[PDB]
Amino acid sequence: MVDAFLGTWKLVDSKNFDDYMKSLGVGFATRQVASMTKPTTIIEKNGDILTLKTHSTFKNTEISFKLGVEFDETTADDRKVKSIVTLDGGKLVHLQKWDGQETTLVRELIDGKLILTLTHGTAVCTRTYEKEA
Ligand SMILES: CCCCCCCCCCCCCCCCCCC(=O)O
Repeated sequence: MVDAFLGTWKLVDSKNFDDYMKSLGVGFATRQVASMTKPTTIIEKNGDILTLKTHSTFKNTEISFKLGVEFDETTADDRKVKSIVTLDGGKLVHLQKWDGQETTLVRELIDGKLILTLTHGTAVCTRTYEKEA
């Protein structure tokens, strides 16, 4: 059910990422480098387990999870969160919870592009990834 999300994806558009990072309390120097970074996201499955890698010249992350099962995560900005990823309306919805705060990372496919929408507080960031062969 997750299969069209699988593969290697490269960042090709970013809107409001600084707003999102600011909302999370990321410092100006980190936001500055991040605003010029173009990550590669790799999504793989092995049975029920998904692994999502995010690689860049600045920071790298990797998570593994089962859909619908909570997991601990330490984010790129060093938040220790409780996470769950589900399919909802054909979108891959990742919810992170910490200190009573929530942020969502929603992925959807539009015309073969991967659109990642990041919401925290009032900040809404939209990042577009295109598929590597
Ligand atoms: C780890 C790969 C590099 C992520 C970009 C540069 C580093 C940002 C650090 C500070 C904000 C981190 C916010 C949470 C993760 C955003 C994930 C956004 C995406 O997958 O496109």
